[PDB]
Order: sequence, then C-alpha cells, then structure tokens
Amino acid sequence: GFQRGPDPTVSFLEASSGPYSVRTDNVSSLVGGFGGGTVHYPTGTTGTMAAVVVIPGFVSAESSIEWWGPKLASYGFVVMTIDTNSGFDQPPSRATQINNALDYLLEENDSSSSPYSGMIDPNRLGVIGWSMGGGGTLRVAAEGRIQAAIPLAPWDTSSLRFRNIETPTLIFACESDVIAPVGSHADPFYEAIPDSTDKAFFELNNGSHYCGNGGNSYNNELGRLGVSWMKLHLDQDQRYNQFLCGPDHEDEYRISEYRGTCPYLE
Ligand SMILES: [Ca+2]
Ligand SMILES: [Ca+2]
Repeated sequence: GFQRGPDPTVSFLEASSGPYSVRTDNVSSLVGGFGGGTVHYPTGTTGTMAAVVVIPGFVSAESSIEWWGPKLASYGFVVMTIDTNSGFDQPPSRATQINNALDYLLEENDSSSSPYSGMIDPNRLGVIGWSMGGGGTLRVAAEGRIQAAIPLAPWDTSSLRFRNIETPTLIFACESDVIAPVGSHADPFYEAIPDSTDKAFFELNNGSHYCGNGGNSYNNELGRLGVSWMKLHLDQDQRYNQFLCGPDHEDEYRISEYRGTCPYLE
C-alpha cells in the first residue's frame, strides 16, 4: 500500500534523521494564512506520501517544533513546520491555523510547480501540535479532517470537544509540564478520546512543556514513537506497529506513563 522505506528498527527510528535527504521550502507568512513555516519533503522518493503539519502553540516559546520537520520528513512524509509568532494563539485559532496549513500544503501539492507538487496524498494528513497547537491538533482531530494526530504537551480549555475523536491520536504528555499540566490537559484529553479510537498517551518522564518538541532529551521517544505513529496511521504501515503496540513502554526510563488502545487498525 503506502509503505515506504526499509523494515524499521529502533536504531532506524532513533537515528538523528531518517534515510531520506530532506529539502525545504520556506513559506512566507504572507501566504497560506498560518504564520509561515517550512515545508520539509524527502528527496529520492517516488509516489505520494502523507503530509504532516507541525504547529507550535506557546506564544512565549523559547523554541519550537522544527525538529519534527527534518526528522519526520526524512522517513517519507511531507512535513510542514509552522513558524512561531504567527498571530495565532488559543487552541481554536490553532485549529484554524492547522486547517489553513493543511489547505496550503494541499494547494501547493495540487500545483504543478511546487517543488513537492504531487508529492502529498491528500487522503493521508497528520498534525503534530504543541501546547495550544496541541489543543488545536485535538480540535482538528475532532473535526474529522486528519488521519493522525500527535498533540505535544497539549493545552486546551476543555476535553469535551475531544470526546469523539476517531483520528489515531498519540498524545505526548510532558510529566513535569507546568504550562499544560498533564493532569488538567494531556491526561484528560487523552481520556476523553474514545477507547475505540487508536490512541496512545506517552508521558515523557520529567518532561517540561517543551518535552515533545524534539531536538531535546526525548528525541529517541519522539522519533521512535512519533514517526511510528505517523507511519502506522498515515501510511497504514503495519511494520511500525511493533514500536507502538507490544513494548512495555513504561519500562523506558524516558516514559513515565503509557496508555494506549493497542491493538490498532482492527
Ligand atoms: Ca519523573
Ligand atoms: Ca484498540
């Protein structure tokens, strides 16, 4: 089907990058209506691949989610990281931002002249979203548009909107998060999602609010689990199930808590 790349291994997933060289396309904030960002897309590939929007969502961010761009794109995804300081803020605006970003990728995908023209399978959209962008991600997951959601230290005001999420959703919770404390955000958000949904809750041990952003102490977990999430759900690549369903995740030092609804794709 949509499988791409070799049979995965942990080292393959935890390597600083995936196999593909990644080219980038800078998106000015003046186009797309999502604050600008960077499209990351692999070279050397053929066929279409899933597209992932990676959105920040912490206005006073000292750093952002850009690690996800090259990291995820290098495994065979078109991955657009959205810039910070976009004028977007609260989770509802972040959902709008995500939708605008997804529109933009699809629009560029549909262009004959985009450097990644035709590279995106519009049916296979993922969103990784941090903080209020994680709330936005959960909101877009609830809107039914996307095929995989990875809220990173999500912040939102209510879990009720998430009670019917059917989108495969991996929430990276950050154990020590004081911005979006897990007990008030990532945890109840995760628990709001039906147990019928393919979902995972990975609380990263001692994680600050930034713990899911990558380029940090959690690269292994974020890469191994997050890339697997996208592979499994966006590519229907069952070869990545082994990293998500099977392992005793909490045995990992870096994973303070795991919840999930394995098996997936039943
Ligand atoms: Ca701890
Ligand atoms: Ca299940």
